[PDB]
Amino acid sequence: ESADLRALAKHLYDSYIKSFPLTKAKARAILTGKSPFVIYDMNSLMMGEDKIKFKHITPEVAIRIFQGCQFRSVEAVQEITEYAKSIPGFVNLDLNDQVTLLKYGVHEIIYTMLASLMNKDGVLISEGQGFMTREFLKSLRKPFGDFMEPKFEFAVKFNALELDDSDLAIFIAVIILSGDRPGLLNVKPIEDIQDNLLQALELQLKLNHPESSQLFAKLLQKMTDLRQIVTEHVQLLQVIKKTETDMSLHPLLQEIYKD
Amino acid sequence: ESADLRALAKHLYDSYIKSFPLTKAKARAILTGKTTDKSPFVIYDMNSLMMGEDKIKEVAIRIFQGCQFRSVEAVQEITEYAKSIPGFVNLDLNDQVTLLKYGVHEIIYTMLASLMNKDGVLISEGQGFMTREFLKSLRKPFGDFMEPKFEFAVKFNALELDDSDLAIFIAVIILSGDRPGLLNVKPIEDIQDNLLQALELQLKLNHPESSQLFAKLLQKMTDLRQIVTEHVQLLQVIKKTETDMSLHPLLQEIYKD
Repeated sequence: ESADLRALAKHLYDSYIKSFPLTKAKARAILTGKSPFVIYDMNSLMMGEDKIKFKHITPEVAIRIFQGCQFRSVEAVQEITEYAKSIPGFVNLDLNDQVTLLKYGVHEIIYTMLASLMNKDGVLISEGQGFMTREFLKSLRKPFGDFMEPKFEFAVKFNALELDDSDLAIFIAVIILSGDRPGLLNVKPIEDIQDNLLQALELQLKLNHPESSQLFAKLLQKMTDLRQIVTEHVQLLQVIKKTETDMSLHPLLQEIYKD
Repeated sequence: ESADLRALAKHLYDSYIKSFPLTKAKARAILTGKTTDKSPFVIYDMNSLMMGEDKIKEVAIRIFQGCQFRSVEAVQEITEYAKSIPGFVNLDLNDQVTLLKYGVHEIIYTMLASLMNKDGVLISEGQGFMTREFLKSLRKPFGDFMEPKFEFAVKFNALELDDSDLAIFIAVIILSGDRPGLLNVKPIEDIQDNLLQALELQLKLNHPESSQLFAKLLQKMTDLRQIVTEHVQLLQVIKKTETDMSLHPLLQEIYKD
């Protein structure tokens, strides 16, 4: 029923508004038209640490930036976890499956929502008070210099689809309820829910983007690009964790950012 | 107009039959035990392999080079099919070559699923059947060659696509505007968008109770890309450790990254 699909869409939208403080609408306002403090080079970074109250700085710069990304990532996990619970049927799932879905889903969602905070020039940080430039991020040591660059490449393509929060809310739900995650015990109710969400996304896009032919298909294809980015991120993150990170980190901190 | 999309589906299915001698329909009739087709000789060990080599036509290398010869033939078929996709031959030639370069492997493993069950794979135009176990037991490098293809095939075959569906899906894959080094993405994307429309409708008409088959089919792209990457990096091993082994020019040129 159309009405029920529209109902699901509104429920998801409202839940997303509650779960995610910095929405695409808000991000887009900051980027185009207070105003963000820009970090373009070394001197601006250090000044940025004075002006902005970073929560991650624990008395090299490349590591400090990376830890900042880790801090935010861990915050995002909790926002996503809360959003998941609002999705009709999620909480009724086997508890191991819930964990499994979030375990493998959060990375894809992080980069989807990061795209909201990005343009081709840089990324909003610290609740949109900051803006770290893309160029500045590129010009870091060989490990960390290629960290965020494939996220920007993804974001530029993704943002060209010009989705809104109401679209993204349904898209994110679809990602979470993916029946193909390893270790799942009961795929039936997972795919039944995703079916329902996919139907709602379809209608949402048709109503919200009537001129954009096969936006649905295009959005589904981007999910493939997300999984590609995530596999590439993870393998890079193994080098980092093993090589340079666990050398400079406190044991407890390693536990928090164990991933 | 959905009538235009049906005509397109008809066109593509027709070109697929003409381009690909061994369809899924034929493959299934062989694998099931249907009387439209005949039974295959089964290779499950060194002995059967050797006996099979008599009837049908280092063991691990000889198998590998046979599979590579078949990949060459597949590339030829896929190239012929691509030319039939409306708009394709009108693209910049460099783009044509780039689309085939990255497209063929995703297609090869897609259509290889048609020849597979959980137990093994048809070979030599359906005359043979090589077991999964046998393939998995080969010398260390060549052992985990085919395993990921089977794992993909098991899940991909769960969709229960027929050839008509595959024809359009294969077309979608070729016309990917996200391939590295494309000169004109917009013309490619416009073709793919019409193909996607045609696929959508095809799956709704042909599989009317299979809910969100369209969305599920597109999600299988992830699995496809993974197979490719594993295969590529497996071939690098063979190049370093087996400097005696030749590689067909067509395949070299595809693998060139």
